[PDB]
Amino acid sequence: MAKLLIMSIVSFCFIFLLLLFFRYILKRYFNYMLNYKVWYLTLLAGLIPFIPIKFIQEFATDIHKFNWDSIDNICTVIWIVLVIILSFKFLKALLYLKYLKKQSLYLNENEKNKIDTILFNHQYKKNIVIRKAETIQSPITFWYGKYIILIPSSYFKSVIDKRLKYIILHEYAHAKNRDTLHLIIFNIFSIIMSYNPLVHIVKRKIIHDNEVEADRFVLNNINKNEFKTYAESIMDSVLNVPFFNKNILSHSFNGKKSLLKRRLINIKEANLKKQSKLILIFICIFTFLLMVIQSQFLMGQSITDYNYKKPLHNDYQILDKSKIFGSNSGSFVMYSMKKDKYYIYNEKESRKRYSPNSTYKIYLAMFGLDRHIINDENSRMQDLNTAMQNSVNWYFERISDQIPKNYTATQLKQLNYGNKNLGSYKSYWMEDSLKISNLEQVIVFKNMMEQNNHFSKKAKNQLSSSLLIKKNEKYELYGKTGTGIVNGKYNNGWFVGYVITNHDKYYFATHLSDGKPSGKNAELISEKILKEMGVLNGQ
Amino acid sequence: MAKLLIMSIVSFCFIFLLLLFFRYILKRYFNYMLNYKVWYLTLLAGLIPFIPIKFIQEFATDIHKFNWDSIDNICTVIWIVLVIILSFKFLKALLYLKYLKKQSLYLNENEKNKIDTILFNHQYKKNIVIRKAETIQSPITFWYGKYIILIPSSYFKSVIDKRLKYIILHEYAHAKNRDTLHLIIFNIFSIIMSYNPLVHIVKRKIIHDNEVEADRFVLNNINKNEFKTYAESIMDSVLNVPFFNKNILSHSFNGKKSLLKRRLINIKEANLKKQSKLILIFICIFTFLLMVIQSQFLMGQSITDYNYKKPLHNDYQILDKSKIFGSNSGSFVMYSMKKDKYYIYNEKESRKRYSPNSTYKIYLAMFGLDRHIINDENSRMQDLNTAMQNSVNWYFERISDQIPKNYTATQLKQLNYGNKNLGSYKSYWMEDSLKISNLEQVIVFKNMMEQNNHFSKKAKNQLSSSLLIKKNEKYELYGKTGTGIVNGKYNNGWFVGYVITNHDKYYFATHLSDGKPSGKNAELISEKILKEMGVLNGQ
Ligand SMILES: [Zn+2]
Ligand SMILES: [Zn+2]
Repeated sequence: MAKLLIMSIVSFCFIFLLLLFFRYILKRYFNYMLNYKVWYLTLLAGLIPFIPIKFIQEFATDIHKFNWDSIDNICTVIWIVLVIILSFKFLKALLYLKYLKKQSLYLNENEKNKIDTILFNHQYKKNIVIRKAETIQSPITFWYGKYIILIPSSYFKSVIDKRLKYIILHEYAHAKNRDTLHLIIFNIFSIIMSYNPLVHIVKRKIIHDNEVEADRFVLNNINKNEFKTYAESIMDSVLNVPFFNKNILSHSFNGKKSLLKRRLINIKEANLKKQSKLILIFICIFTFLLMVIQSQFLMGQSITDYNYKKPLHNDYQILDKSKIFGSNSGSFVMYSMKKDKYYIYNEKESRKRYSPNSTYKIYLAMFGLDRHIINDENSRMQDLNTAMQNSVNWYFERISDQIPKNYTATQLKQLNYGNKNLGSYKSYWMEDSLKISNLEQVIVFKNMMEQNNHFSKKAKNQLSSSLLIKKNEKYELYGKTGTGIVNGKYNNGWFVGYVITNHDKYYFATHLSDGKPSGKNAELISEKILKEMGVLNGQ
Repeated sequence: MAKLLIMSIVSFCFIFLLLLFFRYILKRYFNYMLNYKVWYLTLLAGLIPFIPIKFIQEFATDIHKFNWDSIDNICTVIWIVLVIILSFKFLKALLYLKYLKKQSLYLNENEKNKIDTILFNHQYKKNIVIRKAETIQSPITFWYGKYIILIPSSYFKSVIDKRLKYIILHEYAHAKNRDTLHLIIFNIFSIIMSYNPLVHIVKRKIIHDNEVEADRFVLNNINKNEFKTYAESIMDSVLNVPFFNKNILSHSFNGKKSLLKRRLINIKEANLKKQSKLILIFICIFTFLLMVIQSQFLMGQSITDYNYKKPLHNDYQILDKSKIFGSNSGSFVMYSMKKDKYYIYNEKESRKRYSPNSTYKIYLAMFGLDRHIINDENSRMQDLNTAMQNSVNWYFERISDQIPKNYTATQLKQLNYGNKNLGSYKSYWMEDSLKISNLEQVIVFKNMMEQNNHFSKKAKNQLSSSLLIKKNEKYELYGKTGTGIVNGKYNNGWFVGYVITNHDKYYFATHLSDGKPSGKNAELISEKILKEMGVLNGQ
């Protein structure tokens, strides 16, 4: 819903940019100005989309959706608060001004005579008011619905200032365009649309254009011979006093906060003071320590995605089985327990860690078996053999939920199970946090049964039983298949297990990364290779 | 991975803010400056996290994850491009400067004598160079590894300028702090870290502090009686020429782009030109039309979430069944075909549209039946009765996939099926786009069989068969149950159907919004109410 503000922002910026485009060109090539009132069109643009112009068993499913509603609830409140704050600021200036008004004085006759001498050539609509003051240092103007020009008494006391003629024309020019009226109106709208900062940008740009037009007016009424004189009188405006800006709703003559002005102030100021070295020393020390503190927690880099970079403790043989894989790009690893040697296809791919998917069920079962979640006489949660054999997640998810995460972690760590990351979900092995390479599963499965003596003996073979694929006179082939599928595409096909033969004990894993990397294909591929390698021939 | 830049930004802004904090205070209360070199600490802070300081059947599942990797791929390229652009800009200025250097002239004797007269009181390390120029309008300085002060020949021609003493001290002061060295260094770092705009903010702030210190130095060497004179000589710097800023890598004396300066230029410029009205007229016209154009597509508001706001065409009776619902907050609607009257519990809740979930299977079956996706002799995709009866989504998802979306839409529209929105997914009825209220399902189911004669007769009763819950001597109760569950919480329990009795024909729906809003509960609740209402009593 807050997206509506976003839509409004886009509209605003569109119109905003178009106007800026023209402004540049017209000035750049023709020295032309725009009637700034066009900026009201942007405020209007900002409210386009904002206006609603439309012109028997139970079945259930557990869904996940992005909750962006809590965001809008919060954003709504923020918008409200910003408006409240801004209202105050507006008011602050406004109040000052009404109090200021009350302190003004009627202008007397001789001064009036001088003023008329200055403006009689306009014969204007004398529905504006000119007053003097014993307070303010320099002339100002504001609206009140009265259109007031207020001049410090010092400039009448300066009976022969001459320059009065210039300041008067300047003030006249602003009054003429009711700048002080539009400013208020504009600001009110801006206050409400607190969510779009471009409004402040426009607010500010307008002011420069206003002053430029005032200068042109004034010059139009000045004998050019005196333009220099005039310019000098302008410079004088920043030499005597600090600039002031409390009354954001009004117009002053001393120009604005600027580098030049700050410097001029600094020259006048008796600034010849010194400070102890400690000021910088300590700021620097603490700043440093604070960086140190941040560091204690902050770190990151792509290196955290590292796969099985580690060398084997023994010998391995490279093998090519690409005619077998065909389009099913992948890797293959086999290990001989008697030779203490690995046989590897695509040694680069074999090191890449992928979620184990269904082949994690192998380890999951070992863990469930040791913890008596499931056991060798009764493995029911469905049972182990059935669930492994018929692809039942209901069962394995239940085993996982009931294995203390620390037990799982203990064994994932003892066996070097890839990144040993079990995440937080009961289904952590499927396109999720726990990842392992094809080479690692061969290493890991082997250790699970042959080197790691923590596991009960029964857990080791109860698991093998659930994995039997085939048995014959030469060997018994065990393993599990499955596939990680993301957005309907099969991306991670696995077949993991072991072969005990009449000649040796083998561990293996097959992984498919592309083409049609199904579990079934990983199995078929593994079998063809294992047969070619003698594993499934009894050779 | 790009998140790393984000981490860097946070670090940067932390240190940045701390420094700004102190700067304000030290100046505000003690009038103290900082050795700006501390800003290098922020550049260092910006690289904290950046440094990698780490100190048997196949089972498969179809997963969805957020792809933020394409984003990083793109962001990487953008970063590279920004650096390329900035490199050019840097170079542009740099080249200008080397060419400029070559045009400088050695300073002669009398001028040297004057210069030494000015600086003999420093007896400085004369390893810097002073030259004059016949090109530039005002004195400048730069680095080159030479530390050069270059003064236009006009200021030596102005043999009695006097003010030379001031300009020289100013230049000396910048040379002293090697401002021109640090600027380059800083900028180079900034160019690489193109992703964090705060670097530009720092770049700019530094310059003001540099100029302030230069002024202090200069004043320290001036008889205070002349401070006024000095200040006047500063103002003169912006009266004669335009300011220039091509050489961003260097320091000039005419101050900077500013409102005052633009105005002074405008005074000198013969700007008394006029323009045709058409300039604004057409910009305004087109701007308007463009807003019109945007509008043709842009609209939004919360009103699009409207539920079943519409009154019935007949009479309805309010009923309270809150003792039945108990904690299972919900609604209940029943309709009498003979009386043409509705009986409603929680008439507000009954109008709220929710995804129909499994009860959509009712309509889905009608559609599948008419289209011969499934039929009355063979409804297999599992069959209709089984799938309805045993909660099989596999089956219904297949029916949905095979119903032309326009056919479904035709009937959703003829029956006023809530918002009639079937989205885009084969499972659009489950915690998804198609939504309908409890009151609407009663209306809609009724029309499906009693008013809408598009549907085949066989589709109407083939569906009823799959829905039979109970049959007896007084009535046959039909319907379907199910639940929308989100993030494990049951949020939308439904029971929808009809009762044909020995006295009348009833349509009904029960919906549960909170507590334990299961499908089963909606059924139990409906049955208790329907019995109390006489529907399931044959009364
Ligand atoms: Zn003004
Ligand atoms: Zn300077």
